[PDB]
Amino acid sequence: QEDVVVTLSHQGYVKYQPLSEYEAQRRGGKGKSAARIKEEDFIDRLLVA
DNA sequence: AAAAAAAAAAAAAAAAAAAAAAAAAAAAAAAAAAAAAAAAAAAAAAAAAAAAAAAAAAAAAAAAAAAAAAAAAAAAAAAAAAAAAAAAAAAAAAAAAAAAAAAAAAAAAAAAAAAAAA
Repeated sequence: QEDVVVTLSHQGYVKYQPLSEYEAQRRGGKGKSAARIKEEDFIDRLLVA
């Protein structure tokens, strides 16, 4: 269907795409949700919603 | 001269393949539109350049949203067990150039035969 989905591409080999509803609201001041996106000595570049 | 293996007799067991004819689909190989890409012309918006200017960082200082401290409480993520996906390492292989052995054409010359001359 059309459902809001996240996508991100990193340096090297990443085109991972999780669903948007897994992450919940937070108050600005805490952050650090620690998403689970394994990366071996590369750098993230892009996120899209 | 001893050993061993093929082949053939006849009732039994058990298999395999080539084509025709029409109509539909599925691979697989081509011309041919159609658009990127590239070479070589003229052409034209941007940087340069200069003078002239006035809009936002400094500075004084209050005060009001703040980030550390304290506390309680919820429970995301990390590391350890197992269980699947997916890719290099190494080894193997079927056609394929190289070599060697047998079939068909070749004439030189003669044995045997057929035929005829005087």
